[PDB]
Amino acid sequence: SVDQIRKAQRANGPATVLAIGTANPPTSFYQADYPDFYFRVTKNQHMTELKDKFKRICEKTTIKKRHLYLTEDRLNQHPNLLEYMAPSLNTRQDMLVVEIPKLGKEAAMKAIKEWGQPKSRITHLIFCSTNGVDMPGADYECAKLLGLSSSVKRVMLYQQGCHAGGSVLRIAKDLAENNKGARILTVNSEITIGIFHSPDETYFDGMVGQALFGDGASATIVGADPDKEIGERPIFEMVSAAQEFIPNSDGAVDGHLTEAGLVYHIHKDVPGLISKNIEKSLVEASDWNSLFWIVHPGGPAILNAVEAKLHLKKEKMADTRYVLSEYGNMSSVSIFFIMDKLRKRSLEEGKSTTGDGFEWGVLFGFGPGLTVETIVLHALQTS
Amino acid sequence: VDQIRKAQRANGPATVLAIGTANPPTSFYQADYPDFYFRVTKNQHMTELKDKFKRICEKTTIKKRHLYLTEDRLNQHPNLLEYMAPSLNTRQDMLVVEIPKLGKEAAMKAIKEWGQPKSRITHLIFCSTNGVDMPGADYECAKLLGLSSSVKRVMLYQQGCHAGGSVLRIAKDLAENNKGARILTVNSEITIGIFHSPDETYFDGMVGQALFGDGASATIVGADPDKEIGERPIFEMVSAAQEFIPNSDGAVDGHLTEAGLVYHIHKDVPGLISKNIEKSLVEALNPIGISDWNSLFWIVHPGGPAILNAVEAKLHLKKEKMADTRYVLSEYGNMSSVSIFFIMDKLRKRSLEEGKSTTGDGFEWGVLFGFGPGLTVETIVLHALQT
Ligand SMILES: [Cl-]
Ligand SMILES: [Cl-]
Repeated sequence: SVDQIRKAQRANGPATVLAIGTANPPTSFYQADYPDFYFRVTKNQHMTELKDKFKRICEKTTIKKRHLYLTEDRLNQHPNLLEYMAPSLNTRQDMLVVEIPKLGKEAAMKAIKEWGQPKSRITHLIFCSTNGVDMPGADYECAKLLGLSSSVKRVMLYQQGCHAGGSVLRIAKDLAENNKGARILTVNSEITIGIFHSPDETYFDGMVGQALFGDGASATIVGADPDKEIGERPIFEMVSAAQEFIPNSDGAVDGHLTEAGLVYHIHKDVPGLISKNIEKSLVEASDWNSLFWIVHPGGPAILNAVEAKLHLKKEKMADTRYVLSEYGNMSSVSIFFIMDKLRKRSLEEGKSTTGDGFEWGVLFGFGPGLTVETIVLHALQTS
Repeated sequence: VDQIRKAQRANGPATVLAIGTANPPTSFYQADYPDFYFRVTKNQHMTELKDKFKRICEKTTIKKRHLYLTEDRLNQHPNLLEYMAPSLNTRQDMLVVEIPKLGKEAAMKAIKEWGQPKSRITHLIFCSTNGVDMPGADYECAKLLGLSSSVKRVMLYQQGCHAGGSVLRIAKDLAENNKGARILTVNSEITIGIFHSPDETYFDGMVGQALFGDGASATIVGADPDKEIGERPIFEMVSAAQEFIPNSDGAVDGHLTEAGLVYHIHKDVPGLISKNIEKSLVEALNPIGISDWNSLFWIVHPGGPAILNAVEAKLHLKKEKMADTRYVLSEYGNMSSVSIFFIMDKLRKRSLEEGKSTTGDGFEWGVLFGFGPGLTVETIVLHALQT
């Protein structure tokens, strides 16, 4: 009878995205003014040559705006954040354990409101955050703040990196497709409390990270067997979710949790390693310009290397480069912002499908490994 | 797309096809642990403190634990022997190396029993409380094992002791939703991140120092097993549920600090778990009800003798139900998420040694329990197989 339960318990259709909600800390910092803010709060305005070096770094990110939790006052009250390598892991944990679930709940409510169904029908919760490891984790805190059922099956993804956007979706695919009537709440929340560092004396990776990473949170509802009779509208259908690590790049992008916070390292072979090894996962998963693209905006060098290797016209990266410009690199949250804009803009423009008129698409995540997450999406009609 | 969905979907239930376990070689017996634990921490003088710790070690009903932190190891890193001193950088330097390596040991064993080459492994779920790193231990263990570049990895960090059932619950969906999928689970719990020095006050750490032991586990989970190639089904997973007991998030804490993992375990945890065990029972058994909890076999996470007795009492379980659980607790201590895997392997092996009709002590249906911070209760209904 266990094989009878197996069919009575599984869903039938592919996992579909039923709703998307986003959030960001209120304070926005314009990239053209961040270097002047960054060197002031650290009390390094006298380092003119280092300040103009950090300006040029921020100019070349193509980022125009970023939302950050760490305001000038928060840094003023926690001086250990402004010391280069002083022990500040505890003071970082103190803000992160509280704010990670809070910003996540903020984005989760927007997704739930759009979805429109009662919270009781949420059966799973996938919470993803790079920073703020705690026991119990943010998956429990967010479920507690949202008021979900005690029976919510939770998955807590800590310290994964920027690729975890595709990971969350790849996990939600199996949970939603394998369980009849399941409605998976995904929550990605990234706040740069754990990676903030002061100006550099041989740590410009932080400067490269200070100029690139921004704060934000995202949430989706993923479920199979969408039900229009109640008002469920599927946005995209997930067709396949793959993951591979770039063989020779264990140290290309690494992150080590220390007593002075998270110390990251991003080498300059990442664009070359991705571009040279991106076509493999694509052929396994066709004319590249006949697809819509949701690429993780890890940086403009990565975007150009991907855009050049696949011979994509600028049109394909518009949604991606818009998110990078208006929010920066938000780690695993970024691809949800891009997906959200693509589908809203397609629904607004009256396109033939939710994927900018195209029927097939590809979503990318890039992170430590180097890890590449590749998800094949199926756009759906606009009413 | 709906045709791609049906064609890439597995048929039967997720099945455990192999189990492999591993521990750090150096064994430490509980009666001798106070003499050792107080010598390495330069506290041989504290006779009353050492006797107080003996009492706690005796109440654990543990006979021996396999620990990585030996006398030579703790002397290589004296900052671990320092109570609440900066040692996360030191702890991580040992965790990022050992967590994968110890996981690799158990992994190879399960792959040896499995009989298939590591070429057919499609997913790797790695779980470990300590040693958060980027890329994670899931990647390092995939690299040490030489797994496929395209393995779909899941990295569970800082979860707690229930995470053993969380792994299987995840493995259940990955194996059943993908035809041909072979999921490698790897749990690796080493007390490097939780090791602390004797403090007469810190009752939680004294409990944790006398309760937690090092160990690694690994299983092969997959649906639609191929008997002709050498795959032997052990247990079939029927239902995987999770629950958090309301208003109990302060009972079991866990804060990663600059001095390592600072955990708290309060004495109402036994009571808290026993009062709400039936709620997780009824939910996991979906619509099925049980008029006698002894009509099933049991795999309970041995968080401690007080929790085992309360669960056994609440459910009125026969002593034979906790035998495999109390054996693992006795022989290895609390290995966090790893412990239930030792119990499952003890159950299926002991069942075959006695010639039981099923791999679950002659009983067809069984329940697996994980307990952790939340309070979180992982409940998994298991199906046993014949001969
Ligand atoms: Cl469900
Ligand atoms: Cl697969």
